[PDB]
Amino acid sequence: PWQECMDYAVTLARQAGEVVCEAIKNEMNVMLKSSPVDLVTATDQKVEKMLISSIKEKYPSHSFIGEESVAAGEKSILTDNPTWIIDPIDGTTNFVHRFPFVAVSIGFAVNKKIEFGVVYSCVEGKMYTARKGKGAFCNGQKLQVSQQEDITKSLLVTELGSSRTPETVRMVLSNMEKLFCIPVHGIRSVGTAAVNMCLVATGGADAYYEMGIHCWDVAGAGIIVTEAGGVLMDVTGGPFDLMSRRVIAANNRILAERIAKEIQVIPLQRDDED
Amino acid sequence: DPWQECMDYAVTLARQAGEVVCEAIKNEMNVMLKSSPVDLVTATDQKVEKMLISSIKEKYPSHSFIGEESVAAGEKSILTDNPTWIIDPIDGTTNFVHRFPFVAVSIGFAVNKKIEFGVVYSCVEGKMYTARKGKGAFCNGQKLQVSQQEDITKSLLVTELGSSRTPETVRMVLSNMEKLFCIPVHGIRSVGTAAVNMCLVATGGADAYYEMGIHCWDVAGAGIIVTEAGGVLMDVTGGPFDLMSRRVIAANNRILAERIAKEIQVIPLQRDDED
Ligand SMILES: [Mn+2]
Ligand SMILES: [Mn+2]
Ligand SMILES: [Mn+2]
Ligand SMILES: [Mn+2]
Ligand SMILES: [Mn+2]
Ligand SMILES: [Mn+2]
Repeated sequence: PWQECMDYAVTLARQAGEVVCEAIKNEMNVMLKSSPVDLVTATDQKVEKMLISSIKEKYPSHSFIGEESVAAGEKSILTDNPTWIIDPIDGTTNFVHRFPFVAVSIGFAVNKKIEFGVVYSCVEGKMYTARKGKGAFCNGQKLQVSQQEDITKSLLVTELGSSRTPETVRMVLSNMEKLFCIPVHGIRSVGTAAVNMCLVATGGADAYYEMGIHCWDVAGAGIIVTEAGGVLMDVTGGPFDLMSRRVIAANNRILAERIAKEIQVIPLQRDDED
Repeated sequence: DPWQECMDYAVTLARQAGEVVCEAIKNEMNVMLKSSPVDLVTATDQKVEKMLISSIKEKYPSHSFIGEESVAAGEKSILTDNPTWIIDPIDGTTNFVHRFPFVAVSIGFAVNKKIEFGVVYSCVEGKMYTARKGKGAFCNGQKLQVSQQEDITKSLLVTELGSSRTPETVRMVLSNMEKLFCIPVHGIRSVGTAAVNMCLVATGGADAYYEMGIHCWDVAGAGIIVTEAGGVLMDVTGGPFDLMSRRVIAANNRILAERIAKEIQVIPLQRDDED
């Protein structure tokens, strides 16, 4: 199948993780992108170029969407062509702080649909993988989402986002308040969308939601959630859309829809538009 | 030290408790309620505490105890000058119930109302955090050191949302988070346990922790781990840390700690030494 590509992606993710693990122990030269909290290092850029060059060598006809390449001006247009969607370091803020949740994420799409995903949580050495119809795994353990259908007994994960616009922050915190006071059992944040979603795939959390993420944040981990038996959808309640900047990844449609009901949507530029 | 024997024993008990927790987290559970539908307890919380207290009692029968589930059973949380074991059998019960992979056993040891050593065992991770006053802080044998960051706008904070769901209180918690977030700081994280949050500050992986609503047993173990890693403990008023006050800032340094105190509005709470 696409098994050969996927096996290759796993090896590449592991080599990239090694690079990240070595770098996290050394001095940080922190650079800014769009804001004082939108960070990047040479390691983000070096890993992405290593991944893309390696994939290009083995699969010259394939396409790429990568976070830092987009920063370099490349487009985030998803065609039917086999496409590697890469976040070279998901959790750069974690990375520069040595907060031990840092992931390399690779999603592989054919006909605009994800066929496999790989998320390597580098510091804890957890390799999360899933291939469509083949199940989801972490380090040899098959994953299953939780069974919880009662929102008042749920544990959620989310992130506060990269915006510091007071209006936007107020909405993010207001959405959190509404969910919190349903009540739910709690809300957690480990600082990486990919790893948050993998935690839902393991059943250790019941659902994740976030507005403001990008296709590369969720392309790897989405299929890991669904192959664990979970569901993806938009915070609008509509179908999940890789390019829409919005995601609920949950154990089931009952929690997912209950969460969507509470979330006030924020306007966001799609990844596939100017 | 004469307390060194106590500490060695504490490390032994913590690992033992940790093994019990790690086994139970894979199994089905009876989840019970304490003060509210979101304030949870399991048979494991209670069993681990009973085991820890009885073990310590047999070996040091003149010592005092402050334990979370014992207080729930009616025992007094008053700290005297007597050697006192301050115990959270499972810090992270909601995590435990969900198999969210951050769960800690915490033991703090006070003499003359001052913590002499702390032990925090992060069960799922297999990370034993320890510190004896004057002797430094360690994680699995490796010496810990807090971060150097003095610029709040380049800091990473940890905190928790708390057990209250009272709208007014939640609004204050979130308002405090908003003020810090918009300074700005680089980010805020929550792994679901005060003890582990503080141990992350000890390692330098986070720059500071703050919370109002914790109890002495949440922070008794990890507090000295932070300070022996080079950090500071402080009240949210910027004043001296008060173990029984329900409030804490645990930071890499006083510059960040005072900056955080500046933004925080205090939430009214019953002290651990009040009825
Ligand atoms: Mn980035
Ligand atoms: Mn990234
Ligand atoms: Mn990312
Ligand atoms: Mn409790
Ligand atoms: Mn507890
Ligand atoms: Mn606790």
